[PDB]
Amino acid sequence: AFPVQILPYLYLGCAKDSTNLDVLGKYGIKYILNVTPNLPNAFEHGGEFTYKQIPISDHWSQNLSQFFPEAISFIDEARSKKCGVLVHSLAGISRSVTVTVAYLMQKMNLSLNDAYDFVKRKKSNISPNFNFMGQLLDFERTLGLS
Repeated sequence: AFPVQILPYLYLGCAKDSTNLDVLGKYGIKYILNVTPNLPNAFEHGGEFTYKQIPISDHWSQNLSQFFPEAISFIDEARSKKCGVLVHSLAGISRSVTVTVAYLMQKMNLSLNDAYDFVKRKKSNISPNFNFMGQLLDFERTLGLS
């Protein structure tokens, strides 16, 4: 139905959220972070939207943390001008959740544990793939939060 608001201007969702012009418009979302290699940037052209695509599949072979700096900077670009950004994947449970947790760790200076708890409480169905959680553990070390 509706993407979850994780922080002001920061929304977490699935592919159906990404292709719902009514809901995007309702919540002031004009930035879309498409964390898939294969879903279209549906509304990128000729309109008011700004897209970034992180071409990672929801799969144990994938290195999503290499893209954290690019993803996090794109989210902050939106949020800093009070424009909604939707971080989405196909299901809204793994890739998008991973990027959202990474964002919270860096931007709010949260441990992985505190960031994960925060998101899990707002969206009980989150199911980030085991390799992405391993990569979040590594990213926590690079931030100096462990």
